[PDB]
Amino acid sequence: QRVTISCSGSTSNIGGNTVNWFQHLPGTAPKLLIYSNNQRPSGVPDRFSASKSGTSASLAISGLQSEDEAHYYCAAWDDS
Amino acid sequence: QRVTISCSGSTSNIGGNTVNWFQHLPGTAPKLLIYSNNQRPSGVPDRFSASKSGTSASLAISGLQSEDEAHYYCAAWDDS
Amino acid sequence: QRVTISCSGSTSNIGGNTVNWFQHLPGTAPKLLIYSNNQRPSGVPDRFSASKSGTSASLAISGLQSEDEAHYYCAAWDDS
Amino acid sequence: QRVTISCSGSTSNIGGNTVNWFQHLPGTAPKLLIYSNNQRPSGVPDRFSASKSGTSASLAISGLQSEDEAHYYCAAWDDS
Amino acid sequence: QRVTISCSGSTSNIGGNTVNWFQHLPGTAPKLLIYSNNQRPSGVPDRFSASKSGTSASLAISGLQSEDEAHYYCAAWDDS
Amino acid sequence: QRVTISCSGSTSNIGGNTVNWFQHLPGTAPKLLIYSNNQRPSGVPDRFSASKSGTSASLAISGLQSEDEAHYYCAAWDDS
Repeated sequence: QRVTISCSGSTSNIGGNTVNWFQHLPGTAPKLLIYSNNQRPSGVPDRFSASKSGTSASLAISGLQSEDEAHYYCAAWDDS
Repeated sequence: QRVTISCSGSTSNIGGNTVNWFQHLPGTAPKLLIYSNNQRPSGVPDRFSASKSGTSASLAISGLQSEDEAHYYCAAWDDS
Repeated sequence: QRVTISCSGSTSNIGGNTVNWFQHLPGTAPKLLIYSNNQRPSGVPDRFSASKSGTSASLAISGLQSEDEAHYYCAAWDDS
Repeated sequence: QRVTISCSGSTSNIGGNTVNWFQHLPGTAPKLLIYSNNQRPSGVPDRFSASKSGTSASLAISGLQSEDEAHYYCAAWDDS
Repeated sequence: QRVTISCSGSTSNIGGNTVNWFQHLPGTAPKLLIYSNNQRPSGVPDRFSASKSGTSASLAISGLQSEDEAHYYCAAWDDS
Repeated sequence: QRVTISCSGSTSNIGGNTVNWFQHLPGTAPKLLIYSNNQRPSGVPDRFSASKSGTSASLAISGLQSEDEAHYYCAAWDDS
């Protein structure tokens, strides 16, 4: 036999960039405030898996590739 | 036989960059404040796995590739 | 037989850089404050694994490749 | 006799000034280039004169009184 | 006799000024280029004169009194 | 007789000044270049004179009184 199995992954290519951010900002006054008292997630897989709990109270400004990846690739189970 | 198995991974290439960040900012006054009292995640896989708990109370500014990767690739189980 | 198994990994290439950060900032006044009292994650894999608990109360500014990688590649189990 | 001859000249008075030039210029990138291979003037006066040859390949920004004066005042010739 | 001859000249008075030039210019990118290969003037006066050859390949921005004056005043010739 | 001859000259008065030039310039990159291979002027007065040859390949920024004066005042010739 000639069984062929080929999974894949997270191949990335950005290129160029020069994002320069935020420049030339005369006088501002950022006075943010964050205060949380909840958001308790959970997850209870039994047979299969790759649950992904996630909590945040951030400001969430993303420039390039701010992912929170979590991979689980090409699993198997026979129990012969 | 000629069985061929080929998984993949996290191949990355950025290129160029020169992100320069944030420049030329006349007088500002950042006075942020963070105070949390919760967000307790969990996860209970039994047979399979690669759960990924994650908690944050940050400000979350990302310039390039701020990932939080977690990989689990090409698992197997026979129990012969 | 000619069985061929080829996993992959985290191949990275940035290139160029010259990120210059944040320059030419006239008088500011950063007065941030962080105070947490919770966020206790957990994880209980039994058969498979590579759970990844993670907690943070940071400010989370990323310039280039601020990942928190955790790999588990090409596992096997026969129990013959 | 009461012959009266009165020539004049280049009397100048500017006053005040405070020209301040060019200020508050965030990041620029001047990349000028000058390359000349000609412009050969000439002049051949015989009896009278005060020819004025002039050549330039400059950028020619003038703030106040950027003249290139050349005077020849109250000439005479009798050959008695 | 009471012969009276009175020539004149280049009397100038500017006053006030405060020209301030060009200010508050966020990021630009001047990339000018000059390249000449000709413009050869000439002039051949014989009896009278005050020819004025002039060549330029500049940018020619003038703020105040960017003249290129050349004077020849009250000439005479008798050949008695 | 009461012959009266009165020439003039280059009387100048600026006053005040405080030109301040060019200030508060965040990061620039001047990369000018000058390269000339010509502009040979000339002048051949015979009887009268005060020719004024002039050559330049400069950038020619003038703040106040950048003249290139050349005077020849109240000449005479009798040959009695």
